[PDB]
Amino acid sequence: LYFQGMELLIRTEQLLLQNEKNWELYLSNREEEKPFDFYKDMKPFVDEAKRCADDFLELAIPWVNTERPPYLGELQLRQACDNVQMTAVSAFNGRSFYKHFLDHYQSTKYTLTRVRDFLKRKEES
Repeated sequence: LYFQGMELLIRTEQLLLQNEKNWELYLSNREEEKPFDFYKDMKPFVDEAKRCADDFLELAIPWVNTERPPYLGELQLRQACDNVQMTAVSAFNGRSFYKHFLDHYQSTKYTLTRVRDFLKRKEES
């Protein structure tokens, strides 16, 4: 369970980082829209985001249903992951609606930071 929890923490950090990448790409395009190629630019970016989300869920779902961390369940985690995929696609369009993007970015950040912080506490105890 030590290794399971450590691996989950690492995958949580990786997914948080992806979420940040989405937001920074979006903001950059919002400042100055860059052209992109579906195969050279978008697909690889979206694929890496999907890898991050799937890797996280592989461990996070069994964890959430066995450890029953406070105020957190499966749907919340799946939605946090859905957001990362949506924002990865929308990030290539700087005209994506700002509040919707922000709300998706922040929701994921909130949920995953809660997971990270919980696991770091469990680690350091």
